[PDB]
Amino acid sequence: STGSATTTPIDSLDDAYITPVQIGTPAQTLNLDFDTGSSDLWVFSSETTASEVDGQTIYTPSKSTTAKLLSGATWSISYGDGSSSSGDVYTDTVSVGGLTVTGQAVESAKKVSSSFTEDSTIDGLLGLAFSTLNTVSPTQQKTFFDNAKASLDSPVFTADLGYHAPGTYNFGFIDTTAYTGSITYTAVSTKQGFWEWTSTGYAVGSGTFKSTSIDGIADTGTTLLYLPATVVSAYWAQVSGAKSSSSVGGYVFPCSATLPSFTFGVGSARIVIPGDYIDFGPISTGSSSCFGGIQSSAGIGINIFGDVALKAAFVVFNGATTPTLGFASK
Repeated sequence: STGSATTTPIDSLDDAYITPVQIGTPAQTLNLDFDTGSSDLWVFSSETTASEVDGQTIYTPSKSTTAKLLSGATWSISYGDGSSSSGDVYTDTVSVGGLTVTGQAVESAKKVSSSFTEDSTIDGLLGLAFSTLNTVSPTQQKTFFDNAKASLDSPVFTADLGYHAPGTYNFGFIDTTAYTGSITYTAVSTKQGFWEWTSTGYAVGSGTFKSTSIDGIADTGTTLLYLPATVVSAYWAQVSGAKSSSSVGGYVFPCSATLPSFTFGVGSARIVIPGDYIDFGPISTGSSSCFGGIQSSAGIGINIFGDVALKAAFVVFNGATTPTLGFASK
């Protein structure tokens, strides 16, 4: 089997991407944030505290003939941005792009933090990291990908995120029309439950490539590119008037600037992030200070190749017995 679904930016900055997902029978379509940095499939639901719902589409298990309570199971998750959610668990039929899993754990939110409530466009998350991070207790549950894997034509999914445009998530096949050149594969460590890999270095603009190992995760659920402070300082030093602002919470730059590109290494291959991908626009409406898309990871504990980096590539998440990541230009 295969699946193919279009993923759409939630706003003009590409802050996140939503993908329609069918849950239950008859189908209830919710728009979920596919997150390669977490492992829970959770939704706004008929159980979510009413004051915490503001425009999201909800899953109502009582209207699904295939829903079953997963008795006794609860979940609770906290993300890197400080957001959180928790609840109980149903199993139900879930389809993405024509690929169906029966018996998928659908984590029904009873509580969500303010950042979720305030984002009316995101109806929940679909985690695609390794199932070792799934938070369901007392019986940990599998991701949609892990449940689909054995049925897929190839045990892979691909992320092809757009810059200010829709893109695609494919399951079970690699669309050889979707990228240019060849795919460079690199090793993955699953020790922390993430798609963790080591970049071979970086360049700023037309500068020389610096060979240096940068361990980090491929995380579709993170907007920006978070890298070591040395690398980030080297990038923003090439932008007149850029500075790190403790008041704003990262590097800002004059909105009048033209940003240089950023290149990262994948083995001997190179992915180039155009400068415009690094512009996240005014820090507040009408400001002439703009927020940078490359930020320090110093306060995180891990480097994160988020959407700024991933949308410059066609990315293969190879879930074979020995997982690997692949990157191609596009």
